[PDB]
Amino acid sequence: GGPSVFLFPPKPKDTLMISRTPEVTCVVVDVSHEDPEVKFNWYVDGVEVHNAKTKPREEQYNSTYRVVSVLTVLKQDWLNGKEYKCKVSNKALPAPIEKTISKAKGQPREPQVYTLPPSRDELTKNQVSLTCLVKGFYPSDIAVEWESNGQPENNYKTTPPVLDSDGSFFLYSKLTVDKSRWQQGNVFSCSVMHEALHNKYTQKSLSLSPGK
Amino acid sequence: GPSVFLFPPKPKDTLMISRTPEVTCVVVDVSHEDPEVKFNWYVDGVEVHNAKTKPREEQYNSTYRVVSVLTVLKQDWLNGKEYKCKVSNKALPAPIEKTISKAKGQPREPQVYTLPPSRDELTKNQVSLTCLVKGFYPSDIAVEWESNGQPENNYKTTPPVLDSDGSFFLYSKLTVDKSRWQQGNVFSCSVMHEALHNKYTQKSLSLSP
Repeated sequence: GGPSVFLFPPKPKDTLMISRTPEVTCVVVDVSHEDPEVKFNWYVDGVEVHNAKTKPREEQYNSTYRVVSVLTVLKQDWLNGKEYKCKVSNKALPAPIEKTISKAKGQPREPQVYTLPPSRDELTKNQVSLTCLVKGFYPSDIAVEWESNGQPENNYKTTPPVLDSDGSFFLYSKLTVDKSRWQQGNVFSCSVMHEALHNKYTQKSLSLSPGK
Repeated sequence: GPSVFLFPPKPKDTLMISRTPEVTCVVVDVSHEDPEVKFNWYVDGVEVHNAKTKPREEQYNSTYRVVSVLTVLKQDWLNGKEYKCKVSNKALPAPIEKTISKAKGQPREPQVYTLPPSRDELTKNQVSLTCLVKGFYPSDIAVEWESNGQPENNYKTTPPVLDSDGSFFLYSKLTVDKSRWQQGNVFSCSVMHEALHNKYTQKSLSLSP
């Protein structure tokens, strides 16, 4: 068998928020007791860098060590499609293993962001479903959040990004509210943030203010 | 051994009156040098064998792959029976194992609402009709759109998401020319699921005053 490697993207939000700290995480699992010593080499765009903070060789419950490496990463670099390569070496593995990871290749595409009121059929229930459609973004990396009057709303769910037919991605996120809350016309709002949005953030609202 | 992979039947195949629900056991990483794979299937640990093994297939990097298929009664799956594929090959260590069956627990019936394009999305030359299916369990479901009882082709359905009450939801997006929205054509989200009365419901959607 032998040691194997995994390369982990930064979180989209890290990637797009003005002070957050984007990281790439290269992990080795199955690192033997007999040959426990592991070498990390990091490359940015084929060229070696040296700023990754390696972490205390943690031992596991099945006779195995796992060591993690965390290169800190400049938002511009990521959004610019640098490639990040993890090179792991073990005394007990013929050649060393390589993982490379980057943002997805292609022209970014701007999300359209439409909020949707719940069915006319659905009013009778005592909970309601507030719908946020996001379509035509590229790449699939995004973050969606709901709120009302400058406060988070934590009863929502978003599907994963779905590969549309014109090559782009759409996705829905559903926030569920006690129906009263929608009787009283509390404005609710869908705050999406993506790389190809201007200011990488837009947000849309909804209440039902009908008749006059 | 190497790898082995059990695979459920498609929702649709199990909810529709005369489909053939089958289960699939792909073996991947079989070596040219010794292949000749065996297969022993069991429903609830018993023994029948209405199963016919695909003759061995092909490669891409000098590596084989085998498959087999067992036709299955649409009630046995729905009632819960467990299904095992004992791929019975020497190669490396010993006989491999995989199990599969339906999600256990009480079928809950799909809420189904059609949502109409937003005021805004109307400044485009294609529009999107939404179909929300929520509150169902288990996740095996199937969704289609239609007009004049002829199927709509340009749509995409999200996979099922675990909601906060242990149920699923998914949305389905049908995408039409803004023009067809105008005329007043009716479009049908057509959902199939075991907890549905008749394993089928459908909602109409139109431009209403």
